Amino acid sequence: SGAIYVGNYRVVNRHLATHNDWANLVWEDSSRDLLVSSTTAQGCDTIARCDCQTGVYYCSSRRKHYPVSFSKPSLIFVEASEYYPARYQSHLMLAVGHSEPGDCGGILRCQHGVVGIVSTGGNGLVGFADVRDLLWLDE
Ligand SMILES: C#C[C@H](NCCc1cocn1)c1nn(C)c2ccccc12
Ligand SMILES: [Zn+2]
Repeated sequence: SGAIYVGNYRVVNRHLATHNDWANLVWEDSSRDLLVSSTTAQGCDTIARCDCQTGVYYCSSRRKHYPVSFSKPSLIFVEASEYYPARYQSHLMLAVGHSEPGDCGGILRCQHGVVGIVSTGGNGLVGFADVRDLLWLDE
């Protein structure tokens, strides 16, 4: 579980969005596993605006923050889960690291701010949904 809170926006994994998020929907992309909903209070997370490939992610299944190298956002074939069939997930970055379903929403951060959230995993890899291209989160 987990979310990014920036301005009057809440960024969550689409497969973990609640009743309240869908009713106050701003934007959603199934292929990215992202959903943004409006909020009444202002958030304090800063979104990174960079092309960093090193950062630190939070892994709740280990209660630990791990430093990782990650690939640039791409279109990657992801195996079927209970939430989506087997498909090409877009704007996805991979790192060698531990992750379990319940780790989705864990933040990946660089020196410039929030890079993305845990969205996929398996075979000793963790996948993060990039949010650095969503420039409208800043305004
Ligand atoms: C099921 C599930 C989770 N993905 C749901 C979202 C999704 C499905 O396809 C593309 N995205 C998952 N996230 N992590 C970090 C895992 C690690 C190991 C095994 C599964 C997972
Ligand atoms: Zn950065």
